[PDB]
Amino acid sequence: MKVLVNHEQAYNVIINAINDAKKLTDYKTNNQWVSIQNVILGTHLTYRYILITGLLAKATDPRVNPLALQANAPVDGAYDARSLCHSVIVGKVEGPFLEGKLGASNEPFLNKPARYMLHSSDNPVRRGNDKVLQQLSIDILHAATTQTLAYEMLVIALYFTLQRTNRVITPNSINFDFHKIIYNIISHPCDGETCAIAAAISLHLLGEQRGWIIKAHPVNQAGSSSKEILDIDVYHDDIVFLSIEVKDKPFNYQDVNHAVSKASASGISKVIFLKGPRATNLDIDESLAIENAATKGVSLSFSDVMTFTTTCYALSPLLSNDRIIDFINNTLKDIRAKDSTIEYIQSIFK
Amino acid sequence: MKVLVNHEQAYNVIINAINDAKKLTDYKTNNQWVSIQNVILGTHLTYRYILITGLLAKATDPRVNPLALQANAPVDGAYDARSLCHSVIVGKVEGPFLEGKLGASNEPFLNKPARYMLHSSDNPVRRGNDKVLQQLSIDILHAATTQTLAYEMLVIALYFTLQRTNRVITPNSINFDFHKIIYNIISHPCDGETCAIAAAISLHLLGEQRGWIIKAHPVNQAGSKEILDIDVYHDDIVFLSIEVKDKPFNYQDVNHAVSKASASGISKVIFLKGPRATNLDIDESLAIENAATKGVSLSFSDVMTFTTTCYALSPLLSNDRIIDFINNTLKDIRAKDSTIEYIQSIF
DNA sequence: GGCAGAGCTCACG
DNA sequence: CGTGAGCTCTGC
Ligand SMILES: [Ca+2]
Ligand SMILES: [Ca+2]
Ligand SMILES: [Ca+2]
Ligand SMILES: [Ca+2]
Ligand SMILES: [Cl-]
Ligand SMILES: [Cl-]
Ligand code: NA
Repeated sequence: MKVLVNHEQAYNVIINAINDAKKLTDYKTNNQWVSIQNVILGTHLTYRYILITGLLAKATDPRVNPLALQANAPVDGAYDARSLCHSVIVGKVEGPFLEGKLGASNEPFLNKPARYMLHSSDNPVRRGNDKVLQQLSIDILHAATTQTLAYEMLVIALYFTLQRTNRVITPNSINFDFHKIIYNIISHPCDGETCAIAAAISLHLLGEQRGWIIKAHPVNQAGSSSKEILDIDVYHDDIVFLSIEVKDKPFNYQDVNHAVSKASASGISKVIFLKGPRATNLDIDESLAIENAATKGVSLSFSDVMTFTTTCYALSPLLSNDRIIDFINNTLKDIRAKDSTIEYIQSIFK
Repeated sequence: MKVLVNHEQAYNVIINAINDAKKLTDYKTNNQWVSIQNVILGTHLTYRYILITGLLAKATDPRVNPLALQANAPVDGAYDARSLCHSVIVGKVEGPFLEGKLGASNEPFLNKPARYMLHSSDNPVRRGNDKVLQQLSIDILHAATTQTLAYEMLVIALYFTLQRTNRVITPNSINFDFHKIIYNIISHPCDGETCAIAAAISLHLLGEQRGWIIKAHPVNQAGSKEILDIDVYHDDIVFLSIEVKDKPFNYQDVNHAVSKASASGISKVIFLKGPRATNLDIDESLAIENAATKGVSLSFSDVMTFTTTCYALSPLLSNDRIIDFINNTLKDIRAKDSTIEYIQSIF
C-alpha cells in the first residue's frame, strides 16, 4: 500500500530535529552512529540526501518503508521520496537551516543512485567506497524500524551534517607561487574539476582589468542546458566572446566537433579547447579540426592546460596571493565542487 | 557470458549497410519494417541508438545477444554496447555519413534508457508513446536472430534514418581566420624571423587595448636597453621578455636568456619553440626550477599555441590593424630583404 | 583493445 | 502525483 507523506509535518519534524542537533551533547546514544557519521561526513552526495530523506519520512509517518525511494516500489509503505527531498529538504530546509552543508544539490534525487524503486544492494554501484557507503546507508535505514528510532538517528545525522565544512580553501601557507599551485591542482583529475579550476583562475588573471565576467559551470551540467555554452564562458559587456572546453580524458575529432557545434549554434566565435594531463595518446589532426570549425563560423584553438596557465600568468599583471585564493574560492562555489575536490585542494595549502 | 564485438569489423559492416540503405529500392522486405519505421522516425532518441547498435552488433558477430546493453548482463552473448556505439557510430559514422540524423548525440549510452544490463520492458519508461517505442525496439532486436536478419533490418533502419531531417543552419565562415594567417607566416622560417613576427603581432592584438608597448628586436643579435627577442612594457616597465627560437637550442641558451632577464629585474620569461625547434635534450622542468631560484618565472610554448592563445583572448576589433602590426615588426627586427618579400607575398 | 557509474538541467503524462 | 530523457564528468 503506497503512502502519502504530509510535507508540512515533515518540515516541522526536521526543524525540531535540527534544533535538537544544535544542542546535542551525546551523539553516541544509537548504535548506528558510526555508520551515520561515515555516510554524513563522507564524500558521496546522494547517499546523504537519501539517508536524511528516509529518516525524515519514517520519523514523520510510521507507515513508510524508509528503504523505498519511489511511490510505486513493490513494498508496503512505498512513498515518493524524491518529492519529499526536493520540496522540504532542498526547497525549505538546507539553505536557511543547514547552510548548504549537505552539498546544496538542487535535485539530488535525479542523481543516478536515487533513480531506483528501492534503496537496495541490488542497485548497481561504483566499486570501492561508494559500495561501502551504499551498504552503510541501507543498514541505517533498515535499522529505523520505529518513528522514535528514525527521529533519534535523524538528530545524529543532522548533528554530523552541521559539522561539515563549506567550499572554502583557507591558505595556511604563508605564500605559494602560482605555477606550483597549478601543477599540484591538475596532477589529480578530481572528476574533471581541477583542470576546469586551473583554466578558470587563469582567465581571472587576464580578465581582472578588462572587466571580464568568467562563468564556470558545474562540471556535470549538460551541454543541453540553457545555462551554458561550454565549460567556461567569458562575458564582456554582457556578451559571451570566448568559450572554453576542457578535456581531462582522451577525446576524438567528434568530441571537438561537438563543442564547436554548440558554440556555433549560440553565435560564439572564439573557442579554446584545453587538453588536461589525461588528454593523452591523441593522434588528432588539429589543423583539420580548426579548418572545420572555421567553416562553421568558429575560430578554434588548442592548448595544454599547463601551457595555458603559464601563458596567462606571464601575460597578466601580478596580483596578491590573496586575490588568487579568491579566484579559487569563487570558482569552487560556482562549479559546486565535490568534497574530494575541496579536500584535495585544501591539502595543497598545508 | 560476455563476448567481444570487433569494432573494426563493425565499422565495415555499418559502412556497407549505409551504402545499401542509400540505394535501397524495397524497404518492405522484412516484416519488422513498420516497427523499424516507427522507432527510427519516433521522438525517443535513445531507442534509435539502441536499435542501430544492437542490429549492428548482431550483424557483425553472430554470438551477440542483441538485447544486451552491458557486458555483464546475465545472458549468453552479452557485450559492451556502449563502447560499440560510442567508438564506431558516434566516433566515426553518424557525423560523416548520416549527417547527424540519428540525433547527433555525443554520449547516447549514458542516457538513462541505456543504463541497464538488458533492453527489456522491465526498464523504466514514460507512459504513452515512449512505452510503445520501447516494446517495438525490443521486438525488432528479438527478431534479429541471425546475422542475415540483423543486417537486413539494419539496412532498413538506416534507410529510415536518412529520411529524418537534422535542421542545423550552416553559419557563414569566420571573417578572420587567424590560425591561417599564422600558419602562412611561419611555414617558411626566414632565418627565425617569421616566428618573431608571428609572436609580436599576437602580442599586439592582445595588448592594443591594455596599454602594452611591444618592442621586438633583431632576432639573431644580442645588442643594450633591449633584453630578449621581444620585451613587453606596461607603465614604462618591462614585465615580460620573450625569446623566439626557431632552430635547435640547449639549456645554455635558456639559462643565458634567464640570466639577462634576471639581471634587468624581469621576473617573467617565455621561451617560444618554432616548428623548426627540434631535437631537444632539455628537461624543461629542470630549466624552470633553476630559473625560479634566479627569481624568474620561466615557461615554454609552441609558437602556434602561443599566438592562437593570445588571439583567443583578444578583442575582435584589433583585426583591422594587423597589417600595421606586421609592418612595424618588420622594421623593428630589421628584417632581411627576402623576409619582407615573403611577408608581402601573403598580404 | 574493459567496462560502466555520480552528478546535473529540463522536462512528460 | 509521480518520475523519465538526455546530457555532463573519467573512476575503478
Ligand atoms: Ca542488480
Ligand atoms: Ca561540459
Ligand atoms: Ca569539458
Ligand atoms: Ca561571415
Ligand atoms: Cl558541504
Ligand atoms: Cl517523466
Ligand atoms: Na634570439
